[PDB]
Amino acid sequence: SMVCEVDPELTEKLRKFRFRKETDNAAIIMKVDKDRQMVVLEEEFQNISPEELKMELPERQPRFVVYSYKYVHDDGRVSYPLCFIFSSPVGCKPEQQMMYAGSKNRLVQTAELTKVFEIRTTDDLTEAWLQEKLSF
Repeated sequence: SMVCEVDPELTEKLRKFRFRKETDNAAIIMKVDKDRQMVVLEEEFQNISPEELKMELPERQPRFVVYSYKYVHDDGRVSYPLCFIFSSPVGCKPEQQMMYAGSKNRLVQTAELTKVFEIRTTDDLTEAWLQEKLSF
């Protein structure tokens, strides 16, 4: 049994996030607790830029993220798409990545987000990258 359970309190938070009316760029960063075999909250930010988010993530361990991004378009229109990001850095321990890989689908299906992105370096997480990924 490698697949982790999801903390019930974290499940409530993710469920609330799906349809949130708040406009601030909130991020929920989640990790595996290897001992509990449980995906848990690590930290949550009320309002964080893609660069700031990039800076929080560990460079050499995996994390799951849900993120709200305020997207101001060329023409002034504003949208707030949400996405799920699996930070799976090349260089993480294979056993570590594997544990995260095995719980990703469960957590995605719990968050119920359809925009699911995987980055193999935290360098990739930029405003330009998000805008490309989020536009359709």
